[PDB]
Amino acid sequence: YDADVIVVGAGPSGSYAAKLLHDRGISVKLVEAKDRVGGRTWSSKTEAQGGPIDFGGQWIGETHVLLPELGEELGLETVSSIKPGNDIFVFNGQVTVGEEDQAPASASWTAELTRSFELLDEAGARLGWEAPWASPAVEALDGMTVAQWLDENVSSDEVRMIHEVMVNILNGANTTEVSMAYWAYFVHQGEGIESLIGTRSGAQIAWFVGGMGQVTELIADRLGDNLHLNWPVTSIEQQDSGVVVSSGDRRLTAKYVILATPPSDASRMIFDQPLPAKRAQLQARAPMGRLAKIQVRYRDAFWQEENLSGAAFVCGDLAFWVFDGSKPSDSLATIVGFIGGKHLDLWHSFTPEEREARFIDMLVTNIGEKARDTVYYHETDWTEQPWTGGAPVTFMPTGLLSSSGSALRGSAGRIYFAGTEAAPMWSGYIEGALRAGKIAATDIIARL
Amino acid sequence: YDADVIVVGAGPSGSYAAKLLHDRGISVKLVEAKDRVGGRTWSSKTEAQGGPIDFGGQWIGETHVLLPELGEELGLETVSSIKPGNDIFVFNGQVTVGEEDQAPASASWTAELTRSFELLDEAGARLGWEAPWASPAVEALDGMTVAQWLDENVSSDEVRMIHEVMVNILNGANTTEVSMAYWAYFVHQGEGIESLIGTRSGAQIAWFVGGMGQVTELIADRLGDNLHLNWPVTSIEQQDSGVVVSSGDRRLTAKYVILATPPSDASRMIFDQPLPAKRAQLQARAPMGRLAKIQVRYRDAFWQEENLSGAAFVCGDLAFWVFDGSKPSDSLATIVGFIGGKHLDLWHSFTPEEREARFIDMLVTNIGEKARDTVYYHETDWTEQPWTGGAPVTFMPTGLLSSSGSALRGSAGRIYFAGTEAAPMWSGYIEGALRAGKIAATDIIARL
Ligand SMILES: Cc1cc2nc3c(=O)[nH]c(=O)nc-3n(C[C@H](O)[C@H](O)[C@H](O)COP(=O)(O)OP(=O)(O)OC[C@H]3O[C@@H](n4cnc5c(N)ncnc54)[C@H](O)[C@@H]3O)c2cc1C
Ligand SMILES: Cc1cc2nc3c(=O)[nH]c(=O)nc-3n(C[C@H](O)[C@H](O)[C@H](O)COP(=O)(O)OP(=O)(O)OC[C@H]3O[C@@H](n4cnc5c(N)ncnc54)[C@H](O)[C@@H]3O)c2cc1C
Repeated sequence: YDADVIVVGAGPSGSYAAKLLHDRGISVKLVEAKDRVGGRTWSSKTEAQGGPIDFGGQWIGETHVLLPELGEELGLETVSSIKPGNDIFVFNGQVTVGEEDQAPASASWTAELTRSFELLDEAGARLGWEAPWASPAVEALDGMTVAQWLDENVSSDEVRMIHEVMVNILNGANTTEVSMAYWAYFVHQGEGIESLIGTRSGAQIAWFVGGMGQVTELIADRLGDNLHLNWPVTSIEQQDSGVVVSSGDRRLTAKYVILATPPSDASRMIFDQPLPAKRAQLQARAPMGRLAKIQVRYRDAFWQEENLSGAAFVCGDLAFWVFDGSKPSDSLATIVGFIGGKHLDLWHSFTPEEREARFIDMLVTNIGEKARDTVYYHETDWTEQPWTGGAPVTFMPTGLLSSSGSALRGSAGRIYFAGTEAAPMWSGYIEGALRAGKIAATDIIARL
Repeated sequence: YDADVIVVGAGPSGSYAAKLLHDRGISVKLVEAKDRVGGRTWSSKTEAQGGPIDFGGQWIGETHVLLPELGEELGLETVSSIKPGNDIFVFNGQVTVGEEDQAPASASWTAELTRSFELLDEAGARLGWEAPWASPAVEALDGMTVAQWLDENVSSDEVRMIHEVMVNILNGANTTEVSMAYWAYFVHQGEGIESLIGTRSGAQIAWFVGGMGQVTELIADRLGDNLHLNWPVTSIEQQDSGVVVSSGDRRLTAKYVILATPPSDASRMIFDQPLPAKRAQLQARAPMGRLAKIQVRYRDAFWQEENLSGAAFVCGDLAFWVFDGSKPSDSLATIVGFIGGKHLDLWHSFTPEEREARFIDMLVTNIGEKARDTVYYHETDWTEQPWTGGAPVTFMPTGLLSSSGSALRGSAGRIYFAGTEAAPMWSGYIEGALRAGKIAATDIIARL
């Protein structure tokens, strides 16, 4: 054998699984398709004026345990993402100012928003994170779309617009595309909707100074020539005695394989023998969402003069989730905008010059005319990255979670499923990637 | 350049495009991932006792033009598939005998079945075959499943069960999985439901003696070393003056490429530069169905003694579409059964021996105790074939046809989309594969 274990994919999940194996002195190879590690995490200390920038995922949550622990182990510093001032809600170009991070008690829609979150959380609780595919509630929820559930359960146009931007960003998909069962499950296993839409709480509370890309890069440094970049896995062969992992004519042999890729990217690989039917259907039918991350930098955080946090739920035909991404040690202030799903479909119909003009028009509504005085502007389109299907997460259409969801976790013979989609909680997030890597590495260390 | 054109995929569509280019004197290479040509067509003259057998698609339709013309050009003989006698309808093990190929006027559900076919045909005509993604009716139908359409349009259990077997076989997918827009479009562009479910009419009227695999095999012979087998395309690079098609380290260069694969199988390839957004989303999100084709042979066609055609709609938890697949030149009689979608998910939970036992028990209901005296039994599971996503066809979940469906046809720069899914009519069928290949080859001939 070339190694005891081959890990396929050097995102946070595969990188962490390889780190845990290498730390125990188990022989491991980490193979990665791209010319870099990080997967959906990606940062540069030098490419953007004003300081490090994260092109992919960057927020650390308040309940995350493995991510801050690994940050400490790799010698990274965290900084708070929390901003003072009022968040805003924008509906078709019209601004409602929040009260800190709360919808204003005076708005007609605030009471129904709270009710709509309890309904969504209740649907999630009926499925659970442990075995949603086996829930007596899953058949009915998995035969309908989020759009259909919203038609049945939400009256207020404002409440419906907030739910639409949340799904189009948090799943990168239209409410007409995503199973309500998958959405309800996804939100519950992220500790509920208020957790995932936190602007200063829940999933969004901190950053690593120097960028999130450092997590995988500092692991790659520990692994040395056990990491192979530019090594796209084309086929995986299971034998009685081990596994053969191929990239074209290049072959590596091992006792076990950890597949640390999204199900949709695993579908590109040829398996002999064929994977279990539920897993093969999961890989073919659970696509990635679509998201773009747009970042603008300014000489200073001028919105703080108006007691604006910079955080905004921008709803309508071109919907965004907007944050202040500034670190105290940066040289410039940063606004980060996300656009996904059906809103990104419209964005894709525009020229690059039209997109930048529309983005800056949107910011002028949120933070005023100083938003035109940009020092830097950048878009990362996560539908155009090779061997990454999309962003931020995998989603499922009707019928899949209830028929095939159990194949998100565990193993098939000598192939162990990692990647964030395999995590029992925090699937979709870096914390889930680490949890899924830890489970696969832990189970293989017991088999060795 | 290695050739003017590289054609990717040696199913009927690619094979036919390569043939048309070669016949016009245009230099062409045909590259195929598998160790054989044919794709979803696949036959053997010698592997099965009693005569040639088709593991993949085999029926020729009464309106098909290119397919009978090509068979004639390649020197193949056609024979009628039409069988005399009564078809049957089976509901959870209870037989209703038809009147030839008709539901009996005396059955409580026959009038409702005819009404339901008119409602389905009327939904498809609102979308049309030319540009269903542009129909005013498409967004509403594309946001709901076939199962939800059935809940609104169909009352009787028997009628609902017939529609469920039709979708699970003709799209290889559950009614809760398939967009009603997609299904309605698919059926319309196949000349309507009665055309696609014909047992002795419409899409099912003839066969090629010797097997449908002979079409691609005889084209392969004509192409000689212009065909490369075991040549899975891993990347396609578009340049100013041509394209580079790669299989690992192996490279071919041409002026133009014909992609003659299903969208889902095209998603495996890495494109530099990235395809148009609609096309990239289509390839990622239009999966293939799941189908198995089960064939049993007997000393004679004993069901004819009971004035049974051998054709049956077997409905319920384990649903099949059954035919007499006997040719006069065969030395045994053949029964052919299809199982797909959610019925095939249940079948997959059984062992190979449980499946054979259950299939023979099912045939005993349809044609009596002599069905136990098998001479030959074979299953082709079209979810276990490398570089074919499934069978019989590509399907779409909610949201896709209305957002991205236009990307089924045409071209992106020097890359021309073929494969049956690109056909303006008879998409899903061999006739469609030939039509799409003809359109791609004709447009490239004009460009050169
Ligand atoms: C714009 C954006 C914003 C996000 N925001 C956050 C956030 O703030 N906080 C958070 O926690 N999460 C966030 N996420 C999600 C987070 O990035 C992912 O959950 C996490 O990266 C998943 O890690 P992973 O290792 O499971 O998969 P990935 O990061 O997707 O890594 C998979 C790896 O597998 C490789 N691979 C694929 N196919 C092959 C093959 N055939 N051979 C070999 N290698 C292959 C890929 O190239 C890739 O490197 C965000 C994502 C994006 C893109
Ligand atoms: C069980 C079954 C029953 C059917 N019944 C009928 C019927 O009776 N009549 C009928 O008209 N239709 C029928 N069909 C459908 C019919 O078989 C298909 O419509 C037809 O074969 C489509 O032809 P195609 O060339 O578009 O695609 P395919 O036949 O799918 O061929 C695509 C080819 O591309 C190759 N390929 C994929 N990826 C790559 C890559 N990366 N590099 C290189 N090559 C690649 C594949 O290996 C394959 O050979 C049936 C299908 C099945 C499976």
